[PDB]
Amino acid sequence: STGSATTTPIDSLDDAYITPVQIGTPAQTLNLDFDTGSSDLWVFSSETTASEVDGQTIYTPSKSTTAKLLSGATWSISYGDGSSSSGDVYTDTVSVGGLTVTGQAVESAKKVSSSFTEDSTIDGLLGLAFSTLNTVSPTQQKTFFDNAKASLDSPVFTADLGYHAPGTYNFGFIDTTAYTGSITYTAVSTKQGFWEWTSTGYAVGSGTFKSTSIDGIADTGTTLLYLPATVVSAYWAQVSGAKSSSSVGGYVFPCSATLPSFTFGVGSARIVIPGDYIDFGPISTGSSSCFGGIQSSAGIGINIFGDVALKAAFVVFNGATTPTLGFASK
Ligand SMILES: COc1ccnc(NN)n1
Repeated sequence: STGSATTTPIDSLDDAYITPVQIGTPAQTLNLDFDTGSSDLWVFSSETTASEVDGQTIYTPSKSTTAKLLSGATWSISYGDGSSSSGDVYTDTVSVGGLTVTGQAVESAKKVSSSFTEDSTIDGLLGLAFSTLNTVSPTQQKTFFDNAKASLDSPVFTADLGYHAPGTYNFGFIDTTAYTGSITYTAVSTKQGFWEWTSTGYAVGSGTFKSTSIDGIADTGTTLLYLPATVVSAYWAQVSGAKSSSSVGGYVFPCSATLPSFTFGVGSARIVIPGDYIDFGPISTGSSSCFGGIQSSAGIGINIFGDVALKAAFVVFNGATTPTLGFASK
């Protein structure tokens, strides 16, 4: 089997992407944030505290003839941006782009933090990291991909995120028309539960490539590219007037600037992020200070190849017995 679904930016600056997901019988379609940095499929629901729902589409398990309470199971998750959610668990039929999994754990939110309530465009998350990170207790549950894997034509999924435009998540096949050149594959460590890999270096604009190992994660659920402070300083030094602002929370730059590209290495291959991809717009409406798309990871503990980086590539998440990542230009 295969599946293919379009993913659409939630807003004008690609803060996140939403993909329609069919849950239950008859189908209830929710728009979920596919997140290769986490491993829970959770949804706003008829159980979510009413004051914490503001415009989201909810899953109502009592209206699904295939829903079953997973007795005793609870979940609770916190994300790198400080947001969180928690609740109980049903199993139900879940379909993405024509690919169907029966008995998928659908984690129903009883509580969500304010940032979720305040974002009416995201109805939940669909985790695509390794199932070792799934938070369901006392019986850990498998991700949608883990459940689908054995049925897929090939045990892979691909992320093809658009810049200010829709893109595609495919399951079970590589679309050889979706990229240019060749796909360069690179080793993955699953020891932290992430799609963790080592970039071979970087360049700023037309500058020379610096060969240096940068361990980080391929994370579709993170908006920005978070890299070591040395790398980030080297980038923003090429933008007149750019500076790190503690009050704003990162590097800002004059909105009048033209940003240089940023290149990252994948083995001997190179992925070029155009400068425009690094612009996240005025820090507040009407400001002439703009919030940068490359930020320091120093306070995180891990480097994160988020959407800024991934949207410059066609990315293969190869879930074979020994997982690997592939990157191609497009
Ligand atoms: C994409 O993250 C952020 C954070 C803060 N400000 C902005 N854009 N003005 N983007």
